[PDB]
Amino acid sequence: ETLNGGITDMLTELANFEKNVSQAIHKYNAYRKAASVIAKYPHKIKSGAEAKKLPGVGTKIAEKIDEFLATGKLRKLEKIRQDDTSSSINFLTRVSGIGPSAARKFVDEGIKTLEDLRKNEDKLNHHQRIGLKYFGDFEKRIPREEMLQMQDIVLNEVKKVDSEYIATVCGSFRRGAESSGDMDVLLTHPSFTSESTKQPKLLHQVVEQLQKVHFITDTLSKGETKFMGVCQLPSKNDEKEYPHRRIDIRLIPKDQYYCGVLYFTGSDIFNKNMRAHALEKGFTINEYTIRPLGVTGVAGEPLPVDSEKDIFDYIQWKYREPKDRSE
DNA sequence: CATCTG
DNA sequence: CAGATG
Ligand code: NA
Ligand code: NA
Ligand SMILES: [Zn+2]
Ligand SMILES: [Zn+2]
Repeated sequence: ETLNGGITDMLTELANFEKNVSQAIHKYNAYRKAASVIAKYPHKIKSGAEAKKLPGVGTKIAEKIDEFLATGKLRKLEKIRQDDTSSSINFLTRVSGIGPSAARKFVDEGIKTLEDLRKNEDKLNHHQRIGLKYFGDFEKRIPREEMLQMQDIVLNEVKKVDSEYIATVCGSFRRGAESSGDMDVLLTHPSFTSESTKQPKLLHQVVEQLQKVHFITDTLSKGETKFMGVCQLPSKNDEKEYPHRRIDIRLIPKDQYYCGVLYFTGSDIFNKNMRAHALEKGFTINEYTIRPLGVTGVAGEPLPVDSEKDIFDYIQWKYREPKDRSE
């Protein structure tokens, strides 16, 4: 946690490069365990020979750790840090719609910058284009003050669209955070569940309003359940317009919300812990449900949930306000 | 994972 | 349909 940091950090460096730059999924994958293993490893790694001892770690890496130990830097890492071609990728990747795959391409096409983009605005895809258009805003964090404004508006129309809707903004925003990356809203309806066949409108329904009323400006992907879009708080008294922030609406079966709602809220770590103990009280929980573990090694069967309160209760645990849901 | 692209 | 992205 600070005892074999830089080493973990460079391994990570190496890992990401290989993956995104070249296609070293394996090497990449390697970098990763390695960085994962030294991560837990309780001692002061005073050598590669000592590293290697480790599992996942072998011959190549130790070369590296040693150099980093011996001297304060990695030549190959240093040599990587400069290469424009590497840098372009990691940079283009910065776009909403630009994965390393597309990154790699454009670069080999000369497109290496933001301007390049605009120029060759044709070679971008839709998503790809919006990400460009909102390149900056998209990189802008969302301060709670804005979040509640938004949250408010969302909730009022989901209400109008139909009174039976159960929307819920999760995330850290829910975890009580001061700034959130995007608005990730949970959606269900009574009339939507596990077995209940389809009902796309359940989603498209709302997607309109929000648009209808200018809340949503652009769609990034719109389907029956998931909607990946862009929204905007109506710039008040003209002199200040907000940014375009990312939003995501997902329609879920009423029969498996609070499991999801719970789930999505985080933090990962809270999850893990609740998930381990869950395992203790004789259960398992997942992104959709909670069920009874048969001794046979394992077993199914969905437990019914009317609230986060149902779930907690189950594994017999202190209901934790979402504020105190960090770790 | 669900969506879009080609 | 694989393959990409998020
Ligand atoms: Na990207
Ligand atoms: Na393949
Ligand atoms: Zn030690
Ligand atoms: Zn999100």
